[PDB]
Amino acid sequence: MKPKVFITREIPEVGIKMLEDEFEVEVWGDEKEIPREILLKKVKEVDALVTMLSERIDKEVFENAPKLRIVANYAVGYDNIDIEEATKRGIYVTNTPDVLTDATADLAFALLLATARHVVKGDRFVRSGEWKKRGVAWHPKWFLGYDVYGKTIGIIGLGRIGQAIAKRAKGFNMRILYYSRTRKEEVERELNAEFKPLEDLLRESDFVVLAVPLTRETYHLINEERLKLMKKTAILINIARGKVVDTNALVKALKEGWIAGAGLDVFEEEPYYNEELFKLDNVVLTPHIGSASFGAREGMAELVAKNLIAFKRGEIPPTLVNREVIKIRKPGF
Amino acid sequence: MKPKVFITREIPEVGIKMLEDEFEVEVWGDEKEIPREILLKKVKEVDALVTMLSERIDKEVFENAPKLRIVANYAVGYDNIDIEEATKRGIYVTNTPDVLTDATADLAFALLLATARHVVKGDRFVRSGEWKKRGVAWHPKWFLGYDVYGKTIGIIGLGRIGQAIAKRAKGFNMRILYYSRTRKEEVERELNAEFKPLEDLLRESDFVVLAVPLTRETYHLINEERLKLMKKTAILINIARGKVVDTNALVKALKEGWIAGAGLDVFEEEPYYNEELFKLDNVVLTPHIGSASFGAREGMAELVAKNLIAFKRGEIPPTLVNREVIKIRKPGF
Ligand SMILES: NC(=O)c1ccc[n+]([C@@H]2O[C@H](COP(=O)([O-])OP(=O)(O)OC[C@H]3O[C@@H](n4cnc5c(N)ncnc54)[C@H](OP(=O)(O)O)[C@@H]3O)[C@@H](O)[C@H]2O)c1
Ligand SMILES: NC(=O)c1ccc[n+]([C@@H]2O[C@H](COP(=O)([O-])OP(=O)(O)OC[C@H]3O[C@@H](n4cnc5c(N)ncnc54)[C@H](OP(=O)(O)O)[C@@H]3O)[C@@H](O)[C@H]2O)c1
Repeated sequence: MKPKVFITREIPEVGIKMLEDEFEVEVWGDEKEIPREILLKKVKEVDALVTMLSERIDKEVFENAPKLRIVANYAVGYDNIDIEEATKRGIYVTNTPDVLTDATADLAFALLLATARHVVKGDRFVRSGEWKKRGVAWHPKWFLGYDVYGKTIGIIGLGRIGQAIAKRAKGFNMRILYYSRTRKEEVERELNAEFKPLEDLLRESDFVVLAVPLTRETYHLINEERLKLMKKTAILINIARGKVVDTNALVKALKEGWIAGAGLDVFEEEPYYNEELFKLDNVVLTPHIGSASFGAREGMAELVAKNLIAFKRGEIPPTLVNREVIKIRKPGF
Repeated sequence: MKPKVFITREIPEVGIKMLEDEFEVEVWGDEKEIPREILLKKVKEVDALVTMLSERIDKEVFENAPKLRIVANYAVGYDNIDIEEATKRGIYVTNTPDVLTDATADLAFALLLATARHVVKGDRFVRSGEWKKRGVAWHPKWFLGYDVYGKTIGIIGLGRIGQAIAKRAKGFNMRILYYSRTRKEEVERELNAEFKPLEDLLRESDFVVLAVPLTRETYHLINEERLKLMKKTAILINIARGKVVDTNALVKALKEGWIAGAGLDVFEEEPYYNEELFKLDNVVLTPHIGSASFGAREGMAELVAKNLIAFKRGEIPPTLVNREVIKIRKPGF
């Protein structure tokens, strides 16, 4: 365990342990993210880093770290890392794909059903005591929500997570429309998902679920204009990234009935608070917990430990994001 | 439009109209259940009646009802009608089956997922501004919920709804197990469901969903004994009837920790208030909104009328609950 590695947050012990035997591990104890200052300090002698999607690994971080040769992102997304810069510096950047697919997929559908049926609102009605108080028990017109079975779901970004969401959608016998960068005949037939241009999908879909990474090409992909294309009774689910949606536009689309409601797990700024958004009833919110499942986090901690260790052994990491960096340097310390 | 029909509550316009040209309709207009007396008074010269769950239609009601010949229940469950006496008095009783099947199955899953993933508690942490306030964006051990995909779902009651819940589960690649009055080969194969002893189903399921009618046999089917039998990590979902569960035992099983959580749509008293339960964070509650979907309450409405409009024409109601009554008297007024 000669190599040094800093882990920016308390991850599953199963992972730390695995590293304890090949690396000299240091871990950030405090619950709240590591201060930007304190971070540029720790990375001084480290050879590898295990970062959260919260840390901004930009050039500054790279500069204040001469021995850093691999950064293991404890997440599947990496928009919080300066990939290109890292590749030029011969630095390997890994993420944790697959191991968290079902966790995220399950939550999307949780937000879809909950948002379409008023679970979160009804619960407040029952819990608070207002249900008892009002005296009425069961009314023919209360809490009317949207059907989900047999309806049309539109998946934007048919990758690992998106495909998972389509499988669950098959249980509900929904019609599956999807918009992604390419058409994968093999996937389409298997899940029976029909490709359609984003404008058609947002026009025909009863549920629109975002499963794309955050890129310059997906930034605010869902804007005011796009929201208008949507049915007044459609719902928008976002377990992707906050910035993929123009929050101001959404609040408007909601407050003005352009769409029925929205279920959000990700926000443009985290933690997040928005009085006008949070005031709505046809909105379901969750603190970025897409992957908050016992299995997912466990498998994430293991995958992270796998990459670094493979690296130590001069092996091409299992889940390397920037493969081009392979030619700019060799894996090792 | 000679026949007279009293409708206990305001239900979808589509129904009131279909009958409008076949019956002399009167619609109780208060959101709260009709008081005992007022109901007794109103049911004097009524030839038909449209009731809601909450309406306790016993012999006392049949007495003040000299012209009552049919009772259409705006619901699929009829544990609120003294069927025996109904038959004895030659009164036909119909319900609204199937039309609300998917609406209820959907919610069953809304609950299963929302309970398994702290959706209700997440929305609170986030919505109240408590998330921003705490200043921590994302932590590897926050809101860890239970995986669902690939897990075992045990369905108590494999009827129209319980089967709809199985299909839904196929979408999450769940291992389907069910306990029910009778094994149905045709259905088992189709859904790939395995019949199992109630005792086994409760020891092997990660999720237990109740979908049985309320009967002398099902009263408190789930009690302290059975609760204890469930996995310490299992979740109980009840969209059947409140009385099928021993509320007090569940509270304990939750606090004590015999099981992980419960999503309840129905209770022993409705409206319901229980300080002890309502203070648990591993319990998701909804005001008995199982069939509250536009299409459902809509279809249910057309069926009620459909049954009444066919009876008037001297025909056996499409969804007659008591077939035994066809003999005790023919169809008609
Ligand atoms: N809420 C949570 O806790 C949580 C958990 C996990 C992930 N996430 C977020 O959601 C994402 C899920 O991605 P994944 O794990 O499924 O990775 P993935 O398999 O790479 O999926 C990404 C999909 O988006 C497509 N895509 C990319 N840019 C696009 C564009 N401009 N227009 C249309 N489609 C585009 C990709 O197409 P190609 O095949 O051409 O690349 C691919 O189909 C993560 O990257 C992260 O941002 C959130
Ligand atoms: N929460 C809501 O808003 C909502 C909405 C609709 C319905 N519900 C509830 O759901 C119930 C069932 O609806 P459904 O359409 O599924 O009716 P169903 O199909 O007639 O009944 C479902 C199954 O329950 C089984 N069963 C009955 N007693 C049993 C017992 N003691 N042990 C094991 N299995 C038993 C029946 O067996 P058999 O095949 O032998 O009959 C049937 O297979 C309704 O009565 C109502 O209480 C709730």
